[PDB]
Amino acid sequence: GAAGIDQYALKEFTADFTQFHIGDTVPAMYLTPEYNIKQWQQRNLPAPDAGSHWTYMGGNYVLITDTEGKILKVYDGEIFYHR
Repeated sequence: GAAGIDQYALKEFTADFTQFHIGDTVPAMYLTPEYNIKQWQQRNLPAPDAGSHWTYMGGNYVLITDTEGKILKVYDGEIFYHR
């Protein structure tokens, strides 16, 4: 198996009474920097796309473009406790 981060890599979920997939868009409620985890290097998480940030959604970390908020990537929250 993998023993890294791919084990926490989803493809899709529901939060906020909204279903999403790789390539959905978030609402503007999560474009705000109030959820922007710039603090991703002191984590197992991968480096963001070149115009996006990691966002704590409903117990999952989504990557959203600051210029669209396409759901570039999604990981589960459990990657936060991983070592």
